[PDB]
Amino acid sequence: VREYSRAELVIGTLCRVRVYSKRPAAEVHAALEEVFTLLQQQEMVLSANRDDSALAALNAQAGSAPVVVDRSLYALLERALFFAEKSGGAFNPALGAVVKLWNIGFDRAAVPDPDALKEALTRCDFRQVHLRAGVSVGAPHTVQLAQAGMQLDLGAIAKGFLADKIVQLLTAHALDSALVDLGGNIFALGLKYGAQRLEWNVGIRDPHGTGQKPALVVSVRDCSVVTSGAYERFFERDGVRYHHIIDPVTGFPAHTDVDSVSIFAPRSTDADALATACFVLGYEKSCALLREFPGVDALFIFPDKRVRASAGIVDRVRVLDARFVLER
Ligand SMILES: Nc1ncnc2c1ncn2[C@@H]1O[C@H](COP(=O)(O)O)[C@@H](O)[C@H]1O
Ligand SMILES: [Mg+2]
Ligand SMILES: [Mg+2]
Repeated sequence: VREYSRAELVIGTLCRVRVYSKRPAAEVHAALEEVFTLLQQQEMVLSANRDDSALAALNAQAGSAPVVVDRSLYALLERALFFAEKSGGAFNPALGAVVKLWNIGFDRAAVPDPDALKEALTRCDFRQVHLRAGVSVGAPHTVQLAQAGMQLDLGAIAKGFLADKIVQLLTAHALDSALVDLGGNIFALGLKYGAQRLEWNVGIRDPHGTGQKPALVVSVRDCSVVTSGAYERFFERDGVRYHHIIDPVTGFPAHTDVDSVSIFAPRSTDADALATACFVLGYEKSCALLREFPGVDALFIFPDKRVRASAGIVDRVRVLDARFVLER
């Protein structure tokens, strides 16, 4: 058994993959080469903040004719629209008109204009994203953005999608033990080694920490762990903090009763979308939504440092920072 890792700056963040394998090292190296090539290629497909991505091209055709996309992107959009509908739009993959207004706020610390923001909100109806795919052999997959000026932003689901694609790639290379970490979006594949095989111990950060040390760790196998939070990306102006997760009803950063939500799911795509929806919805409505998805678990960290975890994971949680308390 040998342990490997590799990390690079790609898709706007640090992406790291750790593998344990008994295969020849040259086979592991080849798999990791392909992981990082995939991440480069997919940055060019999915990115909402590059002018030259496939998504940018799709957005440039809003209000016009349907656009041919590859089956991968079509599938991701289908899943995004599914979580949009299930979450009552709390997760909304067509929020680009609003996100881009706040985004420039980040760069130069300024809050969007009232009427400008109001206008942007009229161009975020995800029910106007029409996906069509014929049923005959080799029929193309198309996307049409019906509403003029609407803009897709898949920031709340793309890391999950890519983590799932990487797991599929690792498995294709006959690997079965890995920790995939895309800017904190984790997939724990199989079991690690201590030969003693053990669950991966996935850390969850103090929402207000310097990010160094985890506050809690959860032991998992074959599971994604994806966290959304109110302090991973924000700017401040005149004593007010404006974070990156938007409430689509208000067009402002969500005012919510949790500091972070972590979703545990067999598919990272699903964990990523649900984490964002749940953050926007807040605790009680999240619990209601999650009743719909029995195969997922959740861990909520509240502003008062209480932690609540669903029945499927609560016994797997260990508190490392004693300021936090796990309710049982
Ligand atoms: N309510 C929302 N639904 C979907 N995407 C959002 C929403 N608010 C912001 N976004 C975009 O998705 C990112 C949040 O994803 P996450 O960190 O996974 O919660 C933001 O940085 C925006 O790019
Ligand atoms: Mg998300
Ligand atoms: Mg995310």
